[PDB]
Amino acid sequence: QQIGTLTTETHPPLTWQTCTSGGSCTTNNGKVVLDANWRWLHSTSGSTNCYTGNTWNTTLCPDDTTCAQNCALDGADYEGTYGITASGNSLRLNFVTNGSQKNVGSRTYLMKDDTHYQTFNLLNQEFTFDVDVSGLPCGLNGALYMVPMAADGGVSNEPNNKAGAQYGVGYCDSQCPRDLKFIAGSANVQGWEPASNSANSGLGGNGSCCAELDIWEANSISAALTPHSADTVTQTVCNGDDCGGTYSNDRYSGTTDPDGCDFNSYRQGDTSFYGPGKTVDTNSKFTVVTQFLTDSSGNLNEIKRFYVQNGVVIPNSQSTIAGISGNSITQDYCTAQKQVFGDTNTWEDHGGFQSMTNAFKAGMVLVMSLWDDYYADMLWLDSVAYPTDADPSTPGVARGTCSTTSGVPSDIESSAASAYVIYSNIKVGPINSTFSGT
Ligand SMILES: *[C@@H]1O[C@H](CO)[C@@H](O[C@@H]2O[C@H](CO)[C@@H](O)[C@H](O)[C@H]2NC(C)=O)[C@H](O)[C@H]1NC(C)=O
Ligand SMILES: *[C@@H]1O[C@H](CO)[C@@H](O)[C@H](O)[C@H]1NC(C)=O
Ligand SMILES: *[C@@H]1O[C@H](CO)[C@@H](O)[C@H](O)[C@H]1NC(C)=O
Repeated sequence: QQIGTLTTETHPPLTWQTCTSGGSCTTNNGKVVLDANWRWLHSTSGSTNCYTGNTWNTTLCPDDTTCAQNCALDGADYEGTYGITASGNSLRLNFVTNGSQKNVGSRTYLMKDDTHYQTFNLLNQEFTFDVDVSGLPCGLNGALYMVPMAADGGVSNEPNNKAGAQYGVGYCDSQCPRDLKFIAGSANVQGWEPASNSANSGLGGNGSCCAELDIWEANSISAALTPHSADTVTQTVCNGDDCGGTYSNDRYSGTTDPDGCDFNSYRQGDTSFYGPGKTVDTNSKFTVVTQFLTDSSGNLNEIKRFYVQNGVVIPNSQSTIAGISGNSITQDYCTAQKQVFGDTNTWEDHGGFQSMTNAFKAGMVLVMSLWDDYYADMLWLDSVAYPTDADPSTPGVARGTCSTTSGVPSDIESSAASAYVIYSNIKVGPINSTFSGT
Protein backbone atom coordinates (compact mmCIF):
# COMPACT_ATOMS: atom_id res chain seq x y z
CA GLN A 1 0.00 0.00 0.00
CA GLN A 2 0.99 3.57 -0.77
CA ILE A 3 1.16 6.62 1.49
CA GLY A 4 -1.96 8.78 1.12
CA THR A 5 -1.37 12.53 1.04
CA LEU A 6 -4.87 13.96 1.61
CA THR A 7 -5.04 13.67 5.43
CA THR A 8 -2.18 14.16 7.89
CA GLU A 9 -1.36 11.03 9.88
CA THR A 10 -0.56 12.01 13.47
CA HIS A 11 -0.01 9.19 15.97
CA PRO A 12 -1.58 10.08 19.33
CA PRO A 13 1.11 10.24 22.04
CA LEU A 14 0.95 7.59 24.78
CA THR A 15 3.40 7.23 27.65
CA TRP A 16 4.43 3.92 29.19
CA GLN A 17 7.15 2.94 31.66
CA THR A 18 10.31 0.88 31.89
CA CYS A 19 11.22 -0.30 35.40
CA THR A 20 14.42 -1.86 36.77
CA SER A 21 15.11 -4.30 39.64
CA GLY A 22 15.06 -1.67 42.40
CA GLY A 23 11.47 -0.65 41.62
CA SER A 24 12.48 2.67 40.03
CA CYS A 25 10.67 3.43 36.75
CA THR A 26 11.25 5.90 33.88
CA THR A 27 8.76 7.11 31.26
CA ASN A 28 8.83 6.33 27.52
CA ASN A 29 7.21 8.63 24.94
CA GLY A 30 5.27 6.18 22.74
CA LYS A 31 2.58 6.72 20.09
CA VAL A 32 -0.45 4.73 18.90
CA VAL A 33 -1.23 3.83 15.28
CA LEU A 34 -4.50 2.60 13.73
CA ASP A 35 -4.41 -0.71 11.83
CA ALA A 36 -4.54 -0.30 8.03
CA ASN A 37 -7.87 -2.14 7.57
CA TRP A 38 -9.80 0.69 9.27
CA ARG A 39 -8.43 3.41 6.97
CA TRP A 40 -9.69 5.15 3.85
CA LEU A 41 -8.04 3.46 0.84
CA HIS A 42 -8.00 5.56 -2.33
CA SER A 43 -6.26 6.06 -5.66
CA THR A 44 -2.82 7.65 -5.74
CA SER A 45 -4.20 9.93 -8.51
CA GLY A 46 -7.10 11.45 -6.56
CA SER A 47 -9.88 10.69 -4.08
CA THR A 48 -11.51 7.71 -5.86
CA ASN A 49 -11.91 4.79 -3.42
CA CYS A 50 -10.03 1.55 -4.07
CA TYR A 51 -12.42 -0.04 -1.56
CA THR A 52 -15.80 0.93 -0.09
CA GLY A 53 -17.66 -0.84 2.73
CA ASN A 54 -17.14 -4.49 1.78
CA THR A 55 -16.27 -4.18 -1.94
CA TRP A 56 -13.14 -3.49 -4.02
CA ASN A 57 -13.00 -1.27 -7.10
CA THR A 58 -11.76 -3.75 -9.72
CA THR A 59 -10.57 -1.07 -12.16
CA LEU A 60 -8.13 0.22 -9.53
CA CYS A 61 -7.56 -3.31 -8.22
CA PRO A 62 -7.70 -5.90 -11.03
CA ASP A 63 -5.08 -8.03 -9.23
CA ASP A 64 -3.15 -8.08 -5.94
CA THR A 65 0.01 -6.40 -7.29
CA THR A 66 -1.53 -3.61 -9.38
CA CYS A 67 -3.93 -2.83 -6.51
CA ALA A 68 -0.96 -2.32 -4.17
CA GLN A 69 0.66 -0.04 -6.79
CA ASN A 70 -2.51 2.04 -7.29
CA CYS A 71 -3.93 2.38 -3.78
CA ALA A 72 -2.95 4.57 -0.85
CA LEU A 73 -3.82 4.42 2.85
CA ASP A 74 -4.56 7.86 4.28
CA GLY A 75 -4.50 9.60 7.67
CA ALA A 76 -7.06 8.97 10.40
CA ASP A 77 -9.10 11.19 12.68
CA TYR A 78 -8.55 9.05 15.77
CA GLU A 79 -11.19 10.61 18.05
CA GLY A 80 -13.77 11.84 15.53
CA THR A 81 -13.90 8.81 13.23
CA TYR A 82 -12.74 5.90 15.42
CA GLY A 83 -13.47 6.89 19.06
CA ILE A 84 -9.80 6.48 20.00
CA THR A 85 -8.41 8.96 22.52
CA ALA A 86 -5.02 8.89 24.23
CA SER A 87 -4.20 11.10 27.21
CA GLY A 88 -1.04 10.80 29.31
CA ASN A 89 -0.60 7.05 29.93
CA SER A 90 -4.24 6.21 29.10
CA LEU A 91 -5.72 4.79 25.88
CA ARG A 92 -9.50 4.70 25.51
CA LEU A 93 -11.19 2.77 22.68
CA ASN A 94 -14.91 3.23 21.97
CA PHE A 95 -16.94 0.37 20.47
CA VAL A 96 -19.25 2.44 18.22
CA THR A 97 -18.54 5.87 16.72
CA ASN A 98 -21.28 7.60 14.71
CA GLY A 99 -19.43 10.37 12.92
CA SER A 100 -20.07 11.03 9.23
CA GLN A 101 -20.18 7.21 8.93
CA LYS A 102 -20.60 4.25 11.30
CA ASN A 103 -17.43 2.70 12.74
CA VAL A 104 -17.26 -0.45 14.88
CA GLY A 105 -14.22 -1.21 17.02
CA SER A 106 -10.53 -0.63 16.39
CA ARG A 107 -7.13 -2.29 16.43
CA THR A 108 -4.11 -0.17 17.36
CA TYR A 109 -0.35 -0.71 17.81
CA LEU A 110 2.23 0.94 20.08
CA MET A 111 4.96 2.80 18.16
CA LYS A 112 8.57 3.63 19.05
CA ASP A 113 8.68 6.36 16.38
CA ASP A 114 6.48 7.37 13.44
CA THR A 115 7.77 4.59 11.14
CA HIS A 116 8.53 1.75 13.60
CA TYR A 117 6.43 -0.33 15.98
CA GLN A 118 7.89 -0.84 19.47
CA THR A 119 9.06 -4.44 19.97
CA PHE A 120 9.17 -6.44 23.19
CA ASN A 121 11.11 -9.45 24.42
CA LEU A 122 9.51 -10.26 27.78
CA LEU A 123 11.50 -13.40 28.66
CA ASN A 124 12.36 -13.12 32.37
CA GLN A 125 10.26 -9.91 32.49
CA GLU A 126 6.72 -8.88 33.30
CA PHE A 127 4.21 -6.79 31.37
CA THR A 128 1.79 -4.84 33.56
CA PHE A 129 -1.14 -2.46 32.92
CA ASP A 130 -4.34 -1.02 34.35
CA VAL A 131 -7.70 -1.66 32.69
CA ASP A 132 -11.32 -0.59 33.10
CA VAL A 133 -13.71 -3.16 31.60
CA SER A 134 -16.85 -1.91 33.43
CA GLY A 135 -18.18 -0.62 30.10
CA LEU A 136 -17.82 -4.02 28.37
CA PRO A 137 -20.97 -6.22 28.40
CA CYS A 138 -21.48 -9.73 26.98
CA GLY A 139 -20.06 -10.14 23.47
CA LEU A 140 -17.28 -7.54 23.65
CA ASN A 141 -13.55 -8.20 23.73
CA GLY A 142 -11.08 -5.59 24.92
CA ALA A 143 -7.87 -7.27 23.78
CA LEU A 144 -4.31 -6.37 24.73
CA TYR A 145 -1.87 -8.76 23.12
CA MET A 146 1.32 -9.29 21.17
CA VAL A 147 2.26 -10.59 17.70
CA PRO A 148 5.69 -10.78 15.97
CA MET A 149 4.90 -8.17 13.30
CA ALA A 150 7.89 -6.68 11.47
CA ALA A 151 8.93 -3.47 13.26
CA ASP A 152 8.91 -1.42 10.03
CA GLY A 153 5.52 -2.74 8.80
CA GLY A 154 7.21 -4.82 6.08
CA VAL A 155 8.60 -1.97 3.94
CA SER A 156 12.28 -3.12 3.86
CA ASN A 157 11.53 -6.10 1.59
CA GLU A 158 8.09 -5.21 0.15
CA PRO A 159 8.61 -2.75 -2.76
CA ASN A 160 4.87 -1.94 -3.11
CA ASN A 161 4.54 -1.30 0.66
CA LYS A 162 5.46 2.35 1.35
CA ALA A 163 2.77 2.95 4.04
CA GLY A 164 4.25 0.42 6.48
CA ALA A 165 4.10 0.86 10.26
CA GLN A 166 3.22 4.55 9.89
CA TYR A 167 -0.22 3.45 8.58
CA GLY A 168 -0.61 0.31 10.71
CA VAL A 169 0.35 -2.16 7.98
CA GLY A 170 1.66 -5.69 8.64
CA TYR A 171 -0.85 -7.42 10.93
CA CYS A 172 -0.66 -11.18 11.40
CA ASP A 173 -1.98 -13.52 14.09
CA SER A 174 -2.68 -17.18 15.03
CA GLN A 175 -5.97 -17.38 13.07
CA CYS A 176 -4.13 -16.60 9.80
CA PRO A 177 -6.71 -13.86 9.12
CA ARG A 178 -7.92 -13.45 5.53
CA ASP A 179 -9.98 -10.28 6.21
CA LEU A 180 -6.84 -8.13 5.75
CA LYS A 181 -6.83 -5.92 2.65
CA PHE A 182 -3.02 -5.90 2.52
CA ILE A 183 -0.76 -8.84 3.35
CA ALA A 184 3.05 -8.86 2.92
CA GLY A 185 3.05 -5.97 0.42
CA SER A 186 0.21 -7.17 -1.83
CA ALA A 187 -3.50 -6.41 -1.80
CA ASN A 188 -5.98 -9.23 -1.06
CA VAL A 189 -8.58 -8.36 -3.74
CA GLN A 190 -8.13 -11.72 -5.50
CA GLY A 191 -10.71 -14.17 -4.15
CA TRP A 192 -12.43 -11.47 -2.10
CA GLU A 193 -16.03 -12.05 -1.04
CA PRO A 194 -17.93 -9.56 1.16
CA ALA A 195 -18.97 -10.84 4.60
CA SER A 196 -22.50 -12.25 4.85
CA ASN A 197 -23.20 -10.25 8.04
CA SER A 198 -20.67 -7.41 8.48
CA ALA A 199 -21.16 -4.38 6.21
CA ASN A 200 -17.51 -3.35 6.58
CA SER A 201 -15.57 -6.56 5.97
CA GLY A 202 -14.88 -9.59 3.78
CA LEU A 203 -12.35 -12.37 3.19
CA GLY A 204 -9.68 -12.63 0.49
CA GLY A 205 -7.75 -15.51 -1.04
CA ASN A 206 -4.81 -15.23 1.37
CA GLY A 207 -4.27 -15.00 5.12
CA SER A 208 -1.57 -13.59 7.41
CA CYS A 209 -0.11 -16.17 9.85
CA CYS A 210 2.12 -15.71 12.89
CA ALA A 211 2.46 -16.59 16.58
CA GLU A 212 0.27 -14.71 19.06
CA LEU A 213 0.45 -13.97 22.79
CA ASP A 214 -3.01 -13.01 24.07
CA ILE A 215 -1.98 -11.38 27.33
CA TRP A 216 -5.52 -10.08 27.85
CA GLU A 217 -8.88 -10.81 26.22
CA ALA A 218 -11.77 -9.75 28.45
CA ASN A 219 -14.99 -7.97 29.26
CA SER A 220 -16.83 -7.30 32.55
CA ILE A 221 -17.87 -10.97 32.68
CA SER A 222 -14.81 -13.11 31.82
CA ALA A 223 -11.13 -12.87 30.95
CA ALA A 224 -8.64 -15.19 29.25
CA LEU A 225 -4.85 -15.37 29.02
CA THR A 226 -3.81 -17.45 26.00
CA PRO A 227 -0.46 -17.99 24.28
CA HIS A 228 -0.63 -19.38 20.71
CA SER A 229 2.25 -21.19 18.97
CA ALA A 230 3.20 -21.29 15.27
CA ASP A 231 5.61 -23.28 13.08
CA THR A 232 7.18 -20.04 11.90
CA VAL A 233 6.73 -17.33 14.52
CA THR A 234 6.92 -14.34 12.16
CA GLN A 235 4.59 -13.60 9.23
CA THR A 236 3.86 -16.22 6.58
CA VAL A 237 1.22 -16.07 3.84
CA CYS A 238 -1.34 -18.87 3.37
CA ASN A 239 -4.03 -19.54 0.75
CA GLY A 240 -7.69 -20.33 1.41
CA ASP A 241 -8.75 -23.20 3.63
CA ASP A 242 -5.17 -24.44 4.00
CA CYS A 243 -4.75 -21.37 6.24
CA GLY A 244 -6.62 -23.09 9.06
CA GLY A 245 -8.13 -20.92 11.79
CA THR A 246 -11.60 -19.49 12.37
CA TYR A 247 -12.88 -18.94 8.81
CA SER A 248 -11.34 -22.15 7.43
CA ASN A 249 -13.40 -25.29 6.78
CA ASP A 250 -10.65 -27.28 8.54
CA ARG A 251 -9.64 -25.25 11.62
CA TYR A 252 -6.59 -27.31 12.64
CA SER A 253 -5.09 -27.98 9.18
CA GLY A 254 -2.78 -24.90 9.11
CA THR A 255 0.71 -23.96 10.34
CA THR A 256 -0.47 -22.08 13.47
CA ASP A 257 -2.26 -22.81 16.75
CA PRO A 258 -5.74 -21.23 16.64
CA ASP A 259 -6.87 -22.30 20.15
CA GLY A 260 -3.77 -21.66 22.28
CA CYS A 261 -3.23 -22.75 25.88
CA ASP A 262 -5.84 -20.69 27.72
CA PHE A 263 -6.42 -19.78 31.35
CA ASN A 264 -9.90 -18.36 31.99
CA SER A 265 -10.58 -18.52 35.77
CA TYR A 266 -14.27 -19.30 35.16
CA ARG A 267 -13.53 -22.03 32.57
CA GLN A 268 -11.02 -23.46 35.09
CA GLY A 269 -13.90 -23.87 37.57
CA ASP A 270 -13.82 -20.71 39.72
CA THR A 271 -16.93 -18.61 39.10
CA SER A 272 -16.34 -16.39 42.15
CA PHE A 273 -12.98 -14.90 41.13
CA TYR A 274 -13.40 -12.50 38.19
CA GLY A 275 -16.48 -10.43 37.33
CA PRO A 276 -18.91 -7.82 38.76
CA GLY A 277 -18.45 -7.54 42.54
CA LYS A 278 -16.07 -10.53 42.56
CA THR A 279 -12.50 -10.89 43.96
CA VAL A 280 -11.33 -9.06 40.85
CA ASP A 281 -14.20 -6.57 40.71
CA THR A 282 -14.93 -5.52 37.10
CA ASN A 283 -17.02 -2.57 38.33
CA SER A 284 -13.71 -0.79 38.97
CA LYS A 285 -10.28 -0.36 37.42
CA PHE A 286 -7.65 -2.99 38.27
CA THR A 287 -4.02 -3.79 37.50
CA VAL A 288 -3.10 -6.86 35.45
CA VAL A 289 0.38 -8.34 35.91
CA THR A 290 1.66 -11.04 33.55
CA GLN A 291 5.07 -12.60 34.28
CA PHE A 292 7.15 -14.68 31.86
CA LEU A 293 9.45 -17.03 33.76
CA THR A 294 12.31 -18.95 32.14
CA ASP A 295 14.36 -22.09 32.72
CA SER A 296 18.14 -21.96 33.35
CA SER A 297 18.75 -21.60 29.59
CA GLY A 298 16.42 -18.62 29.06
CA ASN A 299 13.51 -20.50 27.46
CA LEU A 300 9.96 -19.68 28.57
CA ASN A 301 8.55 -22.26 31.01
CA GLU A 302 5.77 -20.44 32.94
CA ILE A 303 3.39 -17.51 32.64
CA LYS A 304 2.10 -16.26 35.99
CA ARG A 305 -0.74 -13.78 36.56
CA PHE A 306 -1.36 -11.36 39.45
CA TYR A 307 -3.99 -8.65 39.84
CA VAL A 308 -3.84 -5.50 41.97
CA GLN A 309 -7.03 -3.76 43.08
CA ASN A 310 -7.80 -1.46 46.02
CA GLY A 311 -4.20 -1.88 47.23
CA VAL A 312 -4.37 -5.70 47.46
CA VAL A 313 -2.14 -8.04 45.45
CA ILE A 314 -4.38 -10.87 44.25
CA PRO A 315 -2.85 -14.17 43.09
CA ASN A 316 -4.45 -15.85 40.09
CA SER A 317 -7.20 -18.29 41.04
CA GLN A 318 -6.39 -21.99 41.25
CA SER A 319 -7.87 -24.19 38.54
CA THR A 320 -10.40 -26.38 40.39
CA ILE A 321 -11.07 -28.86 37.58
CA ALA A 322 -10.16 -32.42 38.63
CA GLY A 323 -6.99 -33.29 36.72
CA ILE A 324 -6.06 -29.62 36.05
CA SER A 325 -4.39 -27.95 39.05
CA GLY A 326 -2.33 -24.78 39.61
CA ASN A 327 -2.90 -21.11 38.77
CA SER A 328 -0.35 -20.57 35.99
CA ILE A 329 0.39 -21.60 32.42
CA THR A 330 3.07 -24.32 32.25
CA GLN A 331 3.61 -27.39 30.03
CA ASP A 332 2.05 -29.60 32.73
CA TYR A 333 -1.08 -27.42 32.86
CA CYS A 334 -1.43 -27.23 29.07
CA THR A 335 -0.98 -30.97 28.65
CA ALA A 336 -3.43 -31.70 31.45
CA GLN A 337 -6.02 -29.11 30.37
CA LYS A 338 -6.18 -30.29 26.76
CA GLN A 339 -6.38 -33.96 27.84
CA VAL A 340 -9.09 -33.39 30.46
CA PHE A 341 -11.25 -31.02 28.36
CA GLY A 342 -10.76 -33.24 25.27
CA ASP A 343 -9.51 -30.36 23.11
CA THR A 344 -6.91 -30.87 20.37
CA ASN A 345 -3.49 -29.73 21.63
CA THR A 346 -2.52 -27.53 18.66
CA TRP A 347 -0.51 -25.47 21.16
CA GLU A 348 1.89 -28.40 21.56
CA ASP A 349 1.58 -29.36 17.86
CA HIS A 350 3.13 -26.06 16.70
CA GLY A 351 5.96 -25.87 19.28
CA GLY A 352 4.32 -24.72 22.52
CA PHE A 353 6.67 -22.95 24.93
CA GLN A 354 9.67 -23.08 22.59
CA SER A 355 7.55 -21.41 19.89
CA MET A 356 6.62 -18.55 22.25
CA THR A 357 10.28 -18.23 23.30
CA ASN A 358 11.17 -17.83 19.61
CA ALA A 359 8.36 -15.28 19.20
CA PHE A 360 9.84 -13.11 21.99
CA LYS A 361 13.38 -13.36 20.57
CA ALA A 362 12.05 -12.21 17.18
CA GLY A 363 10.38 -9.25 18.97
CA MET A 364 6.66 -8.79 19.70
CA VAL A 365 4.54 -5.75 18.76
CA LEU A 366 1.95 -4.58 21.32
CA VAL A 367 -1.65 -4.60 20.05
CA MET A 368 -4.61 -2.93 21.80
CA SER A 369 -8.07 -3.50 20.38
CA LEU A 370 -11.81 -3.66 20.97
CA TRP A 371 -14.04 -5.87 18.84
CA ASP A 372 -17.18 -7.94 18.53
CA ASP A 373 -17.16 -11.42 17.04
CA TYR A 374 -19.09 -12.18 13.84
CA TYR A 375 -17.97 -15.84 13.94
CA ALA A 376 -18.91 -17.02 17.48
CA ASP A 377 -20.40 -13.97 19.28
CA MET A 378 -17.55 -14.11 21.86
CA LEU A 379 -19.26 -17.15 23.42
CA TRP A 380 -15.87 -18.88 23.67
CA LEU A 381 -14.93 -16.15 26.19
CA ASP A 382 -18.10 -15.54 28.23
CA SER A 383 -20.89 -18.08 27.49
CA VAL A 384 -22.59 -20.47 29.92
CA ALA A 385 -21.82 -23.08 27.26
CA TYR A 386 -19.48 -23.21 24.26
CA PRO A 387 -20.30 -24.88 22.00
CA THR A 388 -23.84 -23.68 22.77
CA ASP A 389 -25.25 -27.22 22.42
CA ALA A 390 -22.60 -28.83 24.67
CA ASP A 391 -23.41 -30.10 28.16
CA PRO A 392 -22.54 -27.48 30.83
CA SER A 393 -21.76 -30.38 33.23
CA THR A 394 -18.73 -31.25 31.05
CA PRO A 395 -15.54 -29.49 32.19
CA GLY A 396 -14.32 -26.83 29.72
CA VAL A 397 -17.79 -26.06 28.30
CA ALA A 398 -18.73 -23.20 30.65
CA ARG A 399 -16.71 -19.97 30.25
CA GLY A 400 -18.94 -17.27 31.78
CA THR A 401 -22.42 -16.08 32.75
CA CYS A 402 -23.60 -14.86 29.32
CA SER A 403 -26.48 -16.61 27.54
CA THR A 404 -25.98 -18.70 24.39
CA THR A 405 -27.90 -16.05 22.41
CA SER A 406 -25.77 -13.15 23.69
CA GLY A 407 -23.18 -11.15 21.78
CA VAL A 408 -24.75 -11.12 18.29
CA PRO A 409 -23.17 -8.10 16.51
CA SER A 410 -26.42 -6.81 14.94
CA ASP A 411 -27.89 -6.84 18.47
CA ILE A 412 -24.98 -5.47 20.53
CA GLU A 413 -23.75 -2.83 18.07
CA SER A 414 -27.07 -1.16 18.98
CA SER A 415 -27.67 -2.26 22.61
CA ALA A 416 -24.01 -1.85 23.66
CA ALA A 417 -23.29 1.24 21.53
CA SER A 418 -21.87 3.12 24.56
CA ALA A 419 -19.32 0.36 25.30
CA TYR A 420 -15.63 1.19 25.71
CA VAL A 421 -12.34 0.01 27.25
CA ILE A 422 -9.49 1.97 28.88
CA TYR A 423 -5.93 0.60 29.02
CA SER A 424 -3.56 2.67 31.14
CA ASN A 425 -0.27 2.87 33.02
CA ILE A 426 1.69 0.29 31.03
CA LYS A 427 4.86 -0.82 32.87
CA VAL A 428 7.53 -3.32 31.76
CA GLY A 429 10.57 -4.59 33.69
CA PRO A 430 12.13 -7.51 35.60
CA ILE A 431 9.91 -9.82 37.67
CA ASN A 432 8.24 -7.89 40.53
CA SER A 433 9.64 -4.48 39.45
CA THR A 434 6.33 -3.07 38.11
CA PHE A 435 3.92 -3.40 41.04
CA SER A 436 3.40 -3.41 44.78
CA GLY A 437 0.59 -3.85 47.29
CA THR A 438 -0.58 -5.63 50.44
C1 LIG B 1 -3.45 -14.75 -3.06
O1 LIG B 1 -4.70 -15.40 -3.23
C2 LIG B 1 -5.11 -15.42 -4.57
C3 LIG B 1 -6.54 -15.94 -4.66
O2 LIG B 1 -6.61 -17.27 -4.22
C4 LIG B 1 -4.15 -16.29 -5.39
O3 LIG B 1 -4.50 -16.09 -6.75
C5 LIG B 1 -4.55 -17.32 -7.51
O4 LIG B 1 -3.27 -17.65 -7.98
C6 LIG B 1 -3.22 -18.86 -8.69
C7 LIG B 1 -1.76 -19.19 -8.98
O5 LIG B 1 -1.15 -18.11 -9.65
C8 LIG B 1 -4.04 -18.74 -9.97
O6 LIG B 1 -4.12 -20.01 -10.59
C9 LIG B 1 -5.46 -18.27 -9.67
O7 LIG B 1 -6.07 -17.86 -10.88
C10 LIG B 1 -5.52 -17.11 -8.68
N1 LIG B 1 -6.88 -16.96 -8.19
C11 LIG B 1 -7.56 -15.81 -8.21
C12 LIG B 1 -8.95 -15.85 -7.66
O8 LIG B 1 -7.11 -14.75 -8.64
C13 LIG B 1 -2.69 -15.89 -5.16
O9 LIG B 1 -1.88 -16.93 -5.64
C14 LIG B 1 -2.41 -15.67 -3.67
N2 LIG B 1 -1.08 -15.17 -3.38
C15 LIG B 1 -0.13 -15.92 -2.80
C16 LIG B 1 1.19 -15.25 -2.56
O10 LIG B 1 -0.28 -17.10 -2.47
C1 LIG C 1 -13.35 2.66 -9.97
O1 LIG C 1 -12.22 3.47 -10.20
C2 LIG C 1 -12.25 4.10 -11.47
C3 LIG C 1 -10.92 4.79 -11.74
O2 LIG C 1 -10.74 5.82 -10.79
C4 LIG C 1 -13.40 5.10 -11.49
O3 LIG C 1 -13.43 5.75 -12.73
C5 LIG C 1 -14.70 4.35 -11.31
O4 LIG C 1 -15.76 5.27 -11.16
C6 LIG C 1 -14.64 3.47 -10.07
N1 LIG C 1 -15.77 2.55 -10.12
C7 LIG C 1 -16.59 2.38 -9.10
C8 LIG C 1 -17.71 1.40 -9.29
O5 LIG C 1 -16.45 3.00 -8.05
C1 LIG D 1 7.62 -12.00 43.22
O1 LIG D 1 6.38 -11.72 43.84
C2 LIG D 1 5.52 -12.82 43.97
C3 LIG D 1 4.18 -12.33 44.50
O2 LIG D 1 4.33 -11.78 45.79
C4 LIG D 1 6.16 -13.85 44.89
O3 LIG D 1 5.32 -14.98 44.98
C5 LIG D 1 7.51 -14.29 44.34
O4 LIG D 1 8.21 -15.04 45.31
C6 LIG D 1 8.39 -13.11 43.93
N1 LIG D 1 9.48 -13.56 43.08
C7 LIG D 1 10.62 -12.88 42.95
C8 LIG D 1 11.65 -13.47 42.03
O5 LIG D 1 10.83 -11.81 43.52
